[PDB]
Amino acid sequence: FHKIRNEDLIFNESLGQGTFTKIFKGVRREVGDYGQLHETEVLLKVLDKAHRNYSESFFEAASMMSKLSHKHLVLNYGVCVCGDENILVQEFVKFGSLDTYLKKNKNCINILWKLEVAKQLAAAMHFLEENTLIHGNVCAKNILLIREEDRKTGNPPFIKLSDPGISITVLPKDILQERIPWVPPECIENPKNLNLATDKWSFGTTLWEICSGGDKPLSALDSQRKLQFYEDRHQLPAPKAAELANLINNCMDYEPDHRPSFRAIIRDLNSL
Ligand SMILES: O=C(Nc1c[nH]nc1-c1nc2cc(CN3CCOCC3)ccc2[nH]1)NC1CC1
Repeated sequence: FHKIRNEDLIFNESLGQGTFTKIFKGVRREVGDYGQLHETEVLLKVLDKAHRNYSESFFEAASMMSKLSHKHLVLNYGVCVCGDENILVQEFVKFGSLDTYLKKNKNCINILWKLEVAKQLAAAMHFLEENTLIHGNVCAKNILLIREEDRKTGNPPFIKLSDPGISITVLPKDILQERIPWVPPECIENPKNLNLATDKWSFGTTLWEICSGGDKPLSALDSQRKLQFYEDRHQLPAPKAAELANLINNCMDYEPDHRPSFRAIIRDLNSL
Protein backbone atom coordinates (compact mmCIF):
# COMPACT_ATOMS: atom_id res chain seq x y z
CA PHE A 1 0.00 0.00 0.00
CA HIS A 2 1.22 3.47 -0.94
CA LYS A 3 1.68 5.70 2.10
CA ILE A 4 0.02 9.13 2.03
CA ARG A 5 1.01 11.91 4.43
CA ASN A 6 -1.66 13.34 6.72
CA GLU A 7 -0.61 16.85 5.65
CA ASP A 8 -1.55 16.01 2.05
CA LEU A 9 -5.14 15.08 3.02
CA ILE A 10 -8.04 17.44 3.77
CA PHE A 11 -11.16 15.98 5.38
CA ASN A 12 -14.47 17.38 4.19
CA GLU A 13 -18.07 16.30 4.63
CA SER A 14 -19.18 13.02 6.16
CA LEU A 15 -20.63 10.70 3.52
CA GLY A 16 -21.81 7.93 5.85
CA GLN A 17 -20.69 5.06 8.07
CA GLY A 18 -19.66 1.44 7.78
CA THR A 19 -18.97 -1.32 10.30
CA PHE A 20 -16.64 0.39 12.82
CA THR A 21 -15.78 3.01 10.17
CA LYS A 22 -16.70 6.56 9.18
CA ILE A 23 -16.65 7.79 5.58
CA PHE A 24 -15.69 11.28 4.41
CA LYS A 25 -15.18 13.17 1.20
CA GLY A 26 -11.69 14.63 1.09
CA VAL A 27 -8.94 16.17 -1.02
CA ARG A 28 -5.45 14.80 -1.65
CA ARG A 29 -2.70 17.18 -2.74
CA GLU A 30 -0.37 15.17 -4.97
CA VAL A 31 2.15 15.40 -7.78
CA GLY A 32 0.51 13.73 -10.77
CA ASP A 33 1.51 12.85 -14.31
CA TYR A 34 4.12 15.09 -15.96
CA GLY A 35 4.87 16.49 -12.50
CA GLN A 36 1.68 18.57 -12.50
CA LEU A 37 0.27 19.42 -9.07
CA HIS A 38 -3.27 18.19 -8.44
CA GLU A 39 -5.85 18.47 -5.68
CA THR A 40 -7.88 15.30 -6.16
CA GLU A 41 -11.25 14.44 -4.65
CA VAL A 42 -10.78 11.27 -2.60
CA LEU A 43 -12.80 8.90 -0.44
CA LEU A 44 -11.44 8.81 3.12
CA LYS A 45 -12.49 5.75 5.13
CA VAL A 46 -11.51 6.00 8.80
CA LEU A 47 -11.44 3.04 11.18
CA ASP A 48 -12.87 4.02 14.57
CA LYS A 49 -10.15 4.47 17.18
CA ALA A 50 -12.16 2.42 19.70
CA HIS A 51 -11.94 -0.46 17.19
CA ARG A 52 -8.25 0.01 16.32
CA ASN A 53 -7.81 -3.70 17.08
CA TYR A 54 -9.46 -4.52 13.74
CA SER A 55 -6.88 -2.50 11.79
CA GLU A 56 -5.25 -5.49 10.10
CA SER A 57 -8.57 -6.88 8.88
CA PHE A 58 -9.67 -3.35 7.95
CA PHE A 59 -6.66 -2.97 5.67
CA GLU A 60 -6.68 -6.57 4.45
CA ALA A 61 -10.16 -6.00 3.03
CA ALA A 62 -8.69 -3.29 0.82
CA SER A 63 -5.56 -5.30 -0.02
CA MET A 64 -7.78 -7.94 -1.64
CA MET A 65 -9.16 -5.26 -3.96
CA SER A 66 -5.67 -3.92 -4.78
CA LYS A 67 -4.10 -7.24 -5.83
CA LEU A 68 -6.14 -7.27 -9.06
CA SER A 69 -6.99 -4.50 -11.52
CA HIS A 70 -10.41 -4.40 -13.18
CA LYS A 71 -12.76 -1.75 -14.55
CA HIS A 72 -15.48 -2.81 -12.06
CA LEU A 73 -13.34 -2.74 -8.87
CA VAL A 74 -12.86 0.43 -6.81
CA LEU A 75 -9.42 2.03 -7.01
CA ASN A 76 -7.34 2.22 -3.82
CA TYR A 77 -5.00 5.23 -3.75
CA GLY A 78 -3.23 4.34 -0.52
CA VAL A 79 -3.32 4.52 3.25
CA CYS A 80 -2.67 7.23 5.83
CA VAL A 81 -1.44 5.80 9.13
CA CYS A 82 0.01 9.05 10.51
CA GLY A 83 -0.58 9.55 14.21
CA ASP A 84 -3.41 7.58 15.81
CA GLU A 85 -5.47 7.19 12.61
CA ASN A 86 -6.04 4.26 10.26
CA ILE A 87 -7.21 5.85 7.00
CA LEU A 88 -8.00 4.14 3.70
CA VAL A 89 -7.70 6.48 0.70
CA GLN A 90 -9.85 5.40 -2.26
CA GLU A 91 -11.37 6.93 -5.38
CA PHE A 92 -14.30 9.27 -4.85
CA VAL A 93 -17.38 8.11 -6.78
CA LYS A 94 -19.70 10.94 -7.78
CA PHE A 95 -23.08 9.27 -7.30
CA GLY A 96 -22.40 7.34 -4.09
CA SER A 97 -23.38 3.85 -3.07
CA LEU A 98 -26.08 1.86 -4.84
CA ASP A 99 -28.45 1.28 -1.90
CA THR A 100 -29.02 5.02 -1.40
CA TYR A 101 -29.26 5.60 -5.16
CA LEU A 102 -31.94 2.90 -5.45
CA LYS A 103 -33.89 4.35 -2.52
CA LYS A 104 -33.81 7.88 -3.95
CA ASN A 105 -34.46 7.02 -7.62
CA LYS A 106 -36.65 3.91 -7.46
CA ASN A 107 -39.48 5.66 -9.34
CA CYS A 108 -37.36 6.15 -12.48
CA ILE A 109 -35.35 2.90 -12.54
CA ASN A 110 -36.72 0.28 -14.93
CA ILE A 111 -35.92 -3.37 -15.66
CA LEU A 112 -33.22 -2.53 -18.22
CA TRP A 113 -31.30 -0.43 -15.68
CA LYS A 114 -31.46 -3.22 -13.10
CA LEU A 115 -30.47 -5.79 -15.73
CA GLU A 116 -27.43 -3.76 -16.86
CA VAL A 117 -26.30 -3.14 -13.28
CA ALA A 118 -26.78 -6.85 -12.54
CA LYS A 119 -24.72 -7.85 -15.58
CA GLN A 120 -21.89 -5.53 -14.52
CA LEU A 121 -21.88 -6.84 -10.93
CA ALA A 122 -21.91 -10.41 -12.24
CA ALA A 123 -18.96 -9.52 -14.48
CA ALA A 124 -17.02 -8.24 -11.48
CA MET A 125 -17.87 -11.39 -9.52
CA HIS A 126 -16.91 -13.62 -12.45
CA PHE A 127 -13.55 -11.84 -12.59
CA LEU A 128 -13.14 -12.54 -8.86
CA GLU A 129 -14.20 -16.18 -9.19
CA GLU A 130 -11.74 -16.78 -12.05
CA ASN A 131 -9.02 -15.45 -9.73
CA THR A 132 -10.43 -17.51 -6.80
CA LEU A 133 -10.63 -14.32 -4.73
CA ILE A 134 -13.40 -14.18 -2.12
CA HIS A 135 -15.08 -10.83 -1.60
CA GLY A 136 -17.05 -11.70 1.53
CA ASN A 137 -19.52 -8.80 1.65
CA VAL A 138 -21.45 -8.33 -1.60
CA CYS A 139 -24.29 -5.86 -0.98
CA ALA A 140 -25.79 -2.74 -2.52
CA LYS A 141 -23.94 -0.60 0.05
CA ASN A 142 -20.66 -1.89 -1.42
CA ILE A 143 -21.60 -0.98 -5.02
CA LEU A 144 -20.73 2.52 -6.25
CA LEU A 145 -22.35 4.30 -9.20
CA ILE A 146 -19.58 5.84 -11.31
CA ARG A 147 -21.97 7.05 -14.00
CA GLU A 148 -25.70 7.50 -14.37
CA GLU A 149 -27.73 6.16 -17.25
CA ASP A 150 -28.10 8.56 -20.19
CA ARG A 151 -30.77 7.30 -22.58
CA LYS A 152 -30.11 10.34 -24.79
CA THR A 153 -26.73 8.86 -25.78
CA GLY A 154 -27.70 5.21 -25.25
CA ASN A 155 -25.24 5.21 -22.35
CA PRO A 156 -25.78 2.64 -19.57
CA PRO A 157 -24.99 3.21 -15.90
CA PHE A 158 -21.56 2.04 -14.78
CA ILE A 159 -20.86 0.57 -11.34
CA LYS A 160 -17.85 -0.58 -9.35
CA LEU A 161 -17.64 -3.06 -6.49
CA SER A 162 -16.04 -1.63 -3.36
CA ASP A 163 -14.01 -3.46 -0.74
CA PRO A 164 -15.88 -5.73 1.71
CA GLY A 165 -14.75 -4.00 4.90
CA ILE A 166 -13.78 -5.88 8.05
CA SER A 167 -14.25 -9.59 7.38
CA ILE A 168 -17.16 -11.58 8.77
CA THR A 169 -14.52 -14.06 9.98
CA VAL A 170 -13.58 -11.61 12.77
CA LEU A 171 -16.80 -9.67 13.33
CA PRO A 172 -18.95 -10.15 16.45
CA LYS A 173 -21.82 -12.61 16.14
CA ASP A 174 -24.56 -10.03 16.72
CA ILE A 175 -23.36 -8.01 13.72
CA LEU A 176 -23.24 -11.16 11.56
CA GLN A 177 -26.81 -12.04 12.56
CA GLU A 178 -27.87 -8.46 11.85
CA ARG A 179 -26.38 -8.99 8.37
CA ILE A 180 -28.83 -11.79 7.52
CA PRO A 181 -29.72 -12.42 4.66
CA TRP A 182 -26.48 -11.15 3.09
CA VAL A 183 -24.42 -13.52 5.25
CA PRO A 184 -25.22 -17.04 3.96
CA PRO A 185 -26.52 -19.68 6.41
CA GLU A 186 -23.30 -21.70 6.47
CA CYS A 187 -21.42 -18.59 7.66
CA ILE A 188 -23.96 -17.91 10.40
CA GLU A 189 -23.37 -21.52 11.44
CA ASN A 190 -19.60 -21.03 11.11
CA PRO A 191 -17.98 -17.78 9.90
CA LYS A 192 -14.88 -19.77 8.91
CA ASN A 193 -17.05 -21.36 6.18
CA LEU A 194 -16.30 -18.25 4.09
CA ASN A 195 -15.91 -19.50 0.52
CA LEU A 196 -16.51 -18.53 -3.10
CA ALA A 197 -20.10 -19.83 -2.69
CA THR A 198 -20.69 -17.19 0.00
CA ASP A 199 -20.43 -14.55 -2.72
CA LYS A 200 -23.01 -16.36 -4.86
CA TRP A 201 -25.55 -16.26 -2.02
CA SER A 202 -24.83 -12.60 -1.22
CA PHE A 203 -24.96 -11.80 -4.93
CA GLY A 204 -28.51 -13.15 -4.86
CA THR A 205 -29.41 -10.96 -1.87
CA THR A 206 -27.91 -7.97 -3.71
CA LEU A 207 -30.01 -8.69 -6.80
CA TRP A 208 -33.03 -8.63 -4.49
CA GLU A 209 -31.93 -5.17 -3.31
CA ILE A 210 -31.50 -3.99 -6.91
CA CYS A 211 -35.00 -5.21 -7.75
CA SER A 212 -36.57 -3.82 -4.55
CA GLY A 213 -35.89 -0.08 -4.93
CA GLY A 214 -33.55 0.09 -1.95
CA ASP A 215 -35.58 -1.94 0.55
CA LYS A 216 -33.60 -4.11 2.94
CA PRO A 217 -34.77 -7.74 2.86
CA LEU A 218 -36.07 -8.99 6.22
CA SER A 219 -35.59 -5.53 7.75
CA ALA A 220 -38.78 -6.05 9.78
CA LEU A 221 -37.27 -9.11 11.52
CA ASP A 222 -34.99 -8.72 14.53
CA SER A 223 -31.84 -10.84 14.87
CA GLN A 224 -33.59 -13.80 16.52
CA ARG A 225 -36.22 -13.89 13.78
CA LYS A 226 -33.52 -13.65 11.09
CA LEU A 227 -31.83 -16.68 12.66
CA GLN A 228 -35.14 -18.56 12.68
CA PHE A 229 -35.68 -17.45 9.07
CA TYR A 230 -32.55 -19.42 8.22
CA GLU A 231 -33.55 -22.29 10.54
CA ASP A 232 -36.83 -22.83 8.68
CA ARG A 233 -35.05 -22.56 5.29
CA HIS A 234 -37.20 -19.73 3.95
CA GLN A 235 -36.45 -17.87 0.73
CA LEU A 236 -36.89 -14.16 0.18
CA PRO A 237 -40.21 -13.05 -1.32
CA ALA A 238 -40.20 -12.24 -5.00
CA PRO A 239 -39.71 -8.49 -5.61
CA LYS A 240 -42.69 -6.63 -7.03
CA ALA A 241 -40.73 -6.51 -10.28
CA ALA A 242 -39.96 -10.24 -10.20
CA GLU A 243 -38.04 -10.55 -13.49
CA LEU A 244 -34.93 -11.74 -11.61
CA ALA A 245 -36.69 -13.63 -8.78
CA ASN A 246 -35.78 -17.12 -10.01
CA LEU A 247 -32.13 -16.08 -10.38
CA ILE A 248 -32.21 -14.59 -6.87
CA ASN A 249 -33.54 -17.81 -5.37
CA ASN A 250 -31.19 -20.01 -7.42
CA CYS A 251 -28.23 -18.03 -6.08
CA MET A 252 -29.63 -18.09 -2.52
CA ASP A 253 -29.44 -21.89 -2.40
CA TYR A 254 -29.09 -23.37 1.08
CA GLU A 255 -26.74 -25.98 -0.44
CA PRO A 256 -23.51 -24.05 -1.17
CA ASP A 257 -22.19 -26.58 -3.70
CA HIS A 258 -25.40 -26.14 -5.74
CA ARG A 259 -25.08 -22.38 -6.20
CA PRO A 260 -24.42 -21.61 -9.89
CA SER A 261 -21.13 -20.34 -11.24
CA PHE A 262 -21.02 -16.70 -12.22
CA ARG A 263 -20.56 -17.77 -15.84
CA ALA A 264 -23.92 -19.57 -15.68
CA ILE A 265 -25.33 -16.54 -13.84
CA ILE A 266 -24.15 -14.29 -16.68
CA ARG A 267 -25.62 -16.65 -19.29
CA ASP A 268 -28.94 -16.49 -17.42
CA LEU A 269 -28.87 -12.68 -17.30
CA ASN A 270 -28.11 -12.53 -21.03
CA SER A 271 -31.04 -14.87 -21.73
CA LEU A 272 -33.47 -12.47 -20.01
O1 LIG B 1 -18.19 3.48 0.09
C1 LIG B 1 -19.08 4.26 0.25
N1 LIG B 1 -19.13 5.52 -0.50
C2 LIG B 1 -18.14 5.91 -1.51
C3 LIG B 1 -17.00 5.25 -1.91
N2 LIG B 1 -16.43 5.99 -2.84
N3 LIG B 1 -17.16 7.14 -3.08
C4 LIG B 1 -18.22 7.09 -2.25
C5 LIG B 1 -19.34 8.12 -2.11
N4 LIG B 1 -19.57 9.14 -2.94
C6 LIG B 1 -20.66 9.83 -2.49
C7 LIG B 1 -21.34 11.00 -2.96
C8 LIG B 1 -22.46 11.48 -2.26
C9 LIG B 1 -23.22 12.74 -2.76
N5 LIG B 1 -24.39 12.41 -3.17
C10 LIG B 1 -24.32 11.59 -4.29
C11 LIG B 1 -25.69 11.33 -4.94
O2 LIG B 1 -26.38 12.50 -5.18
C12 LIG B 1 -26.50 13.27 -4.03
C13 LIG B 1 -25.14 13.56 -3.39
C14 LIG B 1 -22.90 10.83 -1.11
C15 LIG B 1 -22.23 9.69 -0.64
C16 LIG B 1 -21.09 9.19 -1.35
N6 LIG B 1 -20.27 8.13 -1.14
N7 LIG B 1 -20.14 4.01 1.22
C17 LIG B 1 -21.21 5.01 1.37
C18 LIG B 1 -20.90 6.21 2.27
C19 LIG B 1 -21.86 5.13 2.75
